[PDB]
Amino acid sequence: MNIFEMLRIDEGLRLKIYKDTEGYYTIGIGHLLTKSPSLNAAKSELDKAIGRNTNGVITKDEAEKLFNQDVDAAVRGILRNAKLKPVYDSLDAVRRAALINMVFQMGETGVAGFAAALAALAAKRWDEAAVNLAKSRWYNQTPNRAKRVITTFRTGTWDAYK
Ligand SMILES: [Cl-]
Ligand SMILES: [Cl-]
Repeated sequence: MNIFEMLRIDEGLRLKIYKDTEGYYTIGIGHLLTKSPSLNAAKSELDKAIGRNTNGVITKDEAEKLFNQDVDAAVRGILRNAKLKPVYDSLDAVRRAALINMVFQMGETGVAGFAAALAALAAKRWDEAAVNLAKSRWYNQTPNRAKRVITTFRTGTWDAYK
């Protein structure tokens, strides 16, 4: 298992514009296009991102390229955030993947906000981090995905994904 496989499972793959759990236009493997409620706006963003006139449909290769870029960016955002970086550096490989998953999903500003869970994670108090993590809108809104990530932090293994 790895970060790409992990996200592909949490996000799925859709080759045609769709609305994510929040009602926003997305495409591919969770690539958010826009928060605007307008499909044209979404399409326009999609075109700009792909580099061609898409008509709201992309290919698999295209979806995968957006994904790599997105994973790369989530990694780079973590490394550049004063709050996330030292946590990530302190973690083992599996757990770093769990962190990248969260950032991919919520953006780094959103994750940097879990002051308490981040401190617990850095101190290696897995169960305390897990309980805190669960007290969040994130967990209440997308509970199955949240539980998968929280378990990964708690255990340090890929069990929730096998
Ligand atoms: Cl883009
Ligand atoms: Cl969910």
